[PDB]
Amino acid sequence: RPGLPVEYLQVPSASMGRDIKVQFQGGGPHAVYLLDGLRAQDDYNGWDINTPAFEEYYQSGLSVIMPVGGQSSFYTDWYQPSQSNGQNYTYKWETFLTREMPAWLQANKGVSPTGNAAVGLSMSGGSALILAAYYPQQFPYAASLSGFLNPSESWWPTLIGLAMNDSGGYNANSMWGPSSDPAWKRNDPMVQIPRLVANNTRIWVYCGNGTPSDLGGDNIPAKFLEGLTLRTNQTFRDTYAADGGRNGVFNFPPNGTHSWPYWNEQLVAMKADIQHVLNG
Amino acid sequence: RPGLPVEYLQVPSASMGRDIKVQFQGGGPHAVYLLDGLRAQDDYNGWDINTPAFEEYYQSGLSVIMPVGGQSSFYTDWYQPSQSNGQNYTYKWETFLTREMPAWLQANKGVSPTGNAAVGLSMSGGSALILAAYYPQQFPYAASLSGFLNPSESWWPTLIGLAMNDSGGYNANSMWGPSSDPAWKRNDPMVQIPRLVANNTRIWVYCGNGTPSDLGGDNIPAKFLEGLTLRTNQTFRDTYAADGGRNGVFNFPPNGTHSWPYWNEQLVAMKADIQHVLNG
Repeated sequence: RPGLPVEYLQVPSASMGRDIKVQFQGGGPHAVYLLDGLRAQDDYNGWDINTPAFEEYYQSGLSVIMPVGGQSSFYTDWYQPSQSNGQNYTYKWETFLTREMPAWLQANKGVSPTGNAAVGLSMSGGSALILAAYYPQQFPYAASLSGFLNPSESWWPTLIGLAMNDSGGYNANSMWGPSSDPAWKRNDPMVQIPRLVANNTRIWVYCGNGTPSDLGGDNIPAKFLEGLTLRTNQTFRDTYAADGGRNGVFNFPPNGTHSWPYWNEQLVAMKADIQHVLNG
Repeated sequence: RPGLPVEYLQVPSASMGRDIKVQFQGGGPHAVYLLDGLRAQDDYNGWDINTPAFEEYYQSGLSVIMPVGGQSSFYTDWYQPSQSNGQNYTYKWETFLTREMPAWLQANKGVSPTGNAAVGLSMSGGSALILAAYYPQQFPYAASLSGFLNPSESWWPTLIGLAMNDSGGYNANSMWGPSSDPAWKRNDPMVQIPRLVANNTRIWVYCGNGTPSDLGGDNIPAKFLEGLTLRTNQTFRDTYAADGGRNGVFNFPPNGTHSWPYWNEQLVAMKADIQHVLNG
């Protein structure tokens, strides 16, 4: 027998008409779903490319799930195929993560469809909170690392639209419609704080301040993006408490850029908390 | 060999208490002032590092002036030394470009202090327009290539502040004061459109759309920044027309990223325009 039981799986998606690749390390009935960033590749999830996540969670009593693909998808269900880059199907990542994938993992890998953690970064930080907001039994724990937490507000729909076009030529209009469309507020974590409060979801929200430490990530884009989204994260913390939120961890250290070393540092930092919440 | 060899000059700046390096190619009494970007280095101007600007303007009948230095300076006069990065003097780049350098080049080279062109890109695109707005006799011609043309509006002071801190740890408030200080609107090209109209300045405004061509610059930050400032540039064009502006060239082709190959293409494109306005 091998060492770490890392697997590479093909999970059929009826909604997207294709098999979705999923990296997996079985290690318990509850799992940590590690969502990727905006530039998600079709071969491997960014957590396995850039961090020791599997090694760090090996023997933790938790399974680790790293879905592969979904560049610029926001792990959401889109209204239509991305208009412009020739995408030939409609992304239905929320349907995949909440219905198709958990059903398949339950049947084939013994993973419970309920009582899991959604952990996202950058693009998927907001996705993790939205998944927990609407599917609280599946995700009683959600972590957002350097997420964009008020996507429907001010300049955010415009900036997100630019970033999606930059990463693969995807079109935000095909995803959630123009910014006036209800889908923008439906998928906005700040707007959905009342749901996170009502469900008493355990949330772990992190955002650095743009100053690199010994961990690295010292480049202008990483510094810029972290400083740009920190304000929104602080407003989210404030709004969460004002709205009766009482189950959140907010880490806003005096360091950190929008890069993998810091996201990995937080994944390690939250392990005991996830073990406590999901496994008792 | 009109204006050869290209020369590296040391021009004293009384206002900054130091000598400013200037790359210079002679060739005529009127000159093109080629301003650098946000990451201006202290050894050579970005136009020389990245483009064949001098060779392209050789024998054009125009001298070419490339000031060296001024990282994150916006080619403006700052209120005080940048607070945070140890700067030990106050940038006074508007005084240098409008008084000190032209006096030196007139006395020693015969370059006229009047009737020149200010050409800037990125950070200095707005600087070029502001220099022409306030010093029309010196600059009857100004070009802004992918400039940030409404710096005092909305999220711009915040974004410029982040970018300046990312490029050398410079402080936007040391430059133009708190965002309520008059210096922000004073140095905002959109706000100063009435002066550009009153002076009948010849303006050349370019901005790409974020889509790379075979010219290159195919990276996410270059794509993002270009698509972000395009919106402001389009608003600038509309406001200029609405305010009676009738002496501008607006180039918004369906390609281009925030990178040197496109700025060079525009510099070559505008040569005949500058020659006609300044020499004929």
